Amino acid sequence: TSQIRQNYSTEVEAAVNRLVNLHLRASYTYLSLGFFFDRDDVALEGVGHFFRELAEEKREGAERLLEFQNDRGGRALFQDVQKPSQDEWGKTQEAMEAALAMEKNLNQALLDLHALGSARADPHLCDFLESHYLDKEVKLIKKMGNHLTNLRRVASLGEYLFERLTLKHDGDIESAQS
Amino acid sequence: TSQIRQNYSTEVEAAVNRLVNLHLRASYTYLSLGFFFDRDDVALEGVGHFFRELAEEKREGAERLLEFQNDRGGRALFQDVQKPSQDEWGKTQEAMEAALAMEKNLNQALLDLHALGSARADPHLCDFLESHYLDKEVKLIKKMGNHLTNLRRVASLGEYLFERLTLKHDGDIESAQS
Amino acid sequence: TSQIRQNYSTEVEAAVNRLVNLHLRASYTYLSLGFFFDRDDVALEGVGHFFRELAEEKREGAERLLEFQNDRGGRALFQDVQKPSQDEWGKTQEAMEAALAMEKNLNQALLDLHALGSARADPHLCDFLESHYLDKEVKLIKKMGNHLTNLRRVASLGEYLFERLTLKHDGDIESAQS
Amino acid sequence: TSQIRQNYSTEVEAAVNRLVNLHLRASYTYLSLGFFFDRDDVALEGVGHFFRELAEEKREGAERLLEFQNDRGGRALFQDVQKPSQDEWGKTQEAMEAALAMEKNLNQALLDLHALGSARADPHLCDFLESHYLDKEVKLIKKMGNHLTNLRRVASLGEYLFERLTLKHDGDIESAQS
Ligand SMILES: [Fe+3]
Ligand SMILES: [Fe+3]
Ligand SMILES: [Fe+3]
Repeated sequence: TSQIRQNYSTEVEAAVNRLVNLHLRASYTYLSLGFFFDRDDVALEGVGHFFRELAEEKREGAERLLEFQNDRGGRALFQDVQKPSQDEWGKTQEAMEAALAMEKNLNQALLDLHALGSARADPHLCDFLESHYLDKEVKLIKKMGNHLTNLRRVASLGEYLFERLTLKHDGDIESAQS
Repeated sequence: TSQIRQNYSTEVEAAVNRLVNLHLRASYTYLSLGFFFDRDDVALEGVGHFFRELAEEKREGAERLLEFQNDRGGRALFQDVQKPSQDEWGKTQEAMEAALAMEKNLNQALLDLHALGSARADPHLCDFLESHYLDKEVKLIKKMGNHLTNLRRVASLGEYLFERLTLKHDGDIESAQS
Repeated sequence: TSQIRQNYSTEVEAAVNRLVNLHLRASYTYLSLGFFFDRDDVALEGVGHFFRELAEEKREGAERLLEFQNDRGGRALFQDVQKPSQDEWGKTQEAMEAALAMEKNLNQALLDLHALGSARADPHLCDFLESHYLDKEVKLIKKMGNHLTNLRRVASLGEYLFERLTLKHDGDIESAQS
Repeated sequence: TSQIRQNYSTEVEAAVNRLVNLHLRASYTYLSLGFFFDRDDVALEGVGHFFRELAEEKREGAERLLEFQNDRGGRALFQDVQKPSQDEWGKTQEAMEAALAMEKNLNQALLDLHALGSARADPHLCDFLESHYLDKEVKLIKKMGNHLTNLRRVASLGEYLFERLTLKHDGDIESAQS
């Protein structure tokens, strides 16, 4: 009924609303992780900052899907952001596997959205995804896999050394380009 | 027969030629609108400048489709640019609805071209469209819908106030980034 | 059991966890509002940006309470961020009253936390609140009351004029000091 | 009997004098620690510099309490700064636990002073503490807890690696902002 709504199926409009809730829940989990590794009894502040500046990006990916919902004339329907899966994540390895299994699951939702959009012949949606989400997500998953193998390589002196030499070293340059 | 022609169906080559004529006719209509709101008896110079810098962009979108026709090895076939629909557009609201119904119709042609190109498996054409036309067009339609609802909100002191506070305010920053 | 936990009652640690969920839910509501006033059929982009840069600040107030939970040695317990109350907010006036009734309710929670903290003789908590939350909140409520009376004064040409002359005028200077 | 003495109970004036002696004794202990880790047979110069620039801050906290004693019209009564508890501190871990148990004990004295000051309705004293001592102390204790868990994580190659990668890395930036 919107005046600007054109070639925007309701199945896509609803599949997008379930994708913003996924991004928000994924930003909530990363927020929980980033505030778990700054606890006094873990103190892996490099990992904490990594997950923190990851929640920033996930939430930004959520509001970029909402402004796309408005540009196409859809109606944003919010749902309850379900709480993270765990409150204790454990060693950084068992946490980065719970953060990679959440990306590979969030990336699967993006691929299903792109499959749905190509099924209803929505070129603008497929372009928007291809441009803003898919490549970022495969690069993030690649980075997490690198972190995971480096963590299995130093497997807890090795975990401290990893947080100091890899994660902190990149957190320093984030604060430089920021 | 062109030496560089590769994977460029004649159905796409002809559908593109009908799309440059559409862009040219749409730039002609915007040219008529931009010189209607600078008439002495309308004097909505903000609306005039808006439609003027819109005709610039539509024409640029036409010559970007022609240089794509050359890159792919097609032959540009020009047709008579049919004159605009009206010579009197009336109040700015009834003109911005005749300018939005022309975008949503020009955007439909782009989507049909992208559907045809995906039917003949022309990835370069779909990428070219997705990159240069589709997103620009949905953003322009969104902007026009915003203008339309703001015009219905002030519905003629309100029309003058709108031209002064929205359109002129953005024309000033166009002349800044220009 | 934490090594750094000192003079940090569990009643405060739990009352803080219910305050971060309040801040997150309040940032979720403001996110819903900021993406409701950029809808094509409302197009009060000034109000949209106001609520958007308000959700930023509410969420920042949430992660500043979480890092305080870590500094004092508490354990952050996340809960389901309940979805906003409405999906349609209506005119900007009826939305700014639902955004002020949410501040005066979020400010009441801060005052109850400060009363609890003073009951258990926690000076650091009362100082943290007094410094970072209370004054910001009374200033924000004052600003919202100003907006509300200015909206009742122009009571829909007046609503457009308000969004153009008050909210947009301050959004321009936000983007300047930002 | 002082002309400027107003709302400054003698119980607070005496409790402050016992707090400057505590700060001085704590700066004496940190001075002993900072000159123990530069011994030729320990040579953890990063830890040495950490405790050294910690004694600076503790002593500064002592003379900031003395100038507050003068501003309120009290009389500074000095006592014998009792010598540090140990002359051999051992491994850096067993020293950072003797330096954290001294902070959590110095922070307890500040909280007792703030409880006494609130008992005699001395708002200026509670504000002075809340502003200058309490938050600094909880942040320092948090930092020490981080150091302690990182030291237990690398638990003596790990101790050298810690001193090199954490403590020296921050000593370099101290000498930059200094
Ligand atoms: Fe593409
Ligand atoms: Fe107080
Ligand atoms: Fe205070």
